[PDB]
Amino acid sequence: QSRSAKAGLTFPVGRVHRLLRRGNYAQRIGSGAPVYLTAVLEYLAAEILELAGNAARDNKKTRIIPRHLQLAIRNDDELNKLLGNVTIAQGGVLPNI
DNA sequence: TTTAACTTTCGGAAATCAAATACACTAATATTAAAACGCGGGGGACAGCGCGTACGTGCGTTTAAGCGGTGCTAGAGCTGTCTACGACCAATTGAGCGGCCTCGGCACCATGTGACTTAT
Repeated sequence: QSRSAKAGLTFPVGRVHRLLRRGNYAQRIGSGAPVYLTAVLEYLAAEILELAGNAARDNKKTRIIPRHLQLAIRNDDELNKLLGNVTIAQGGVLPNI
């Protein structure tokens, strides 16, 4: 058995734990912190990737592309607050009317 | 063949339990600095306009941009190996403010000897 396996999360929480270790965020790394934040990250990735799926459906290209990613993330009004100053590579910009 | 997760522990952390302040607010109070009603105003900001203008709008001949070979070498990234350098321990200090003391100087009772005296 593995900690990354029993976590039931895609991203390996062991990697997150040791990243927190070398990241100097504190002297001890609470074992629930990496798994919790890994799950939060996985949900946010799920948001981006269900947007990817429906953008692939809308644009008829089965595999998601950065244009679709930029368009969907810029249409995500609440998420743009998190990613306001953020910008995406090769994504262009959403059309202004 | 190399990035992990078992573990096998343990000694600082992060809970707990507690009382010591102490601070916030919920609140009376007459005052009283600013609010907010209330009418003109200037002043200005927008309606409407002429015609000048300035950036597109449109052709000719250029120019660079883009490839497309032709090296070649400067670093990429990696050093395999020697320290240095800093993280730990501790000693190696120290200074500052209480502690004892201990200086010498007073007031007071003890002790011996020089008068002298007397009854030896």
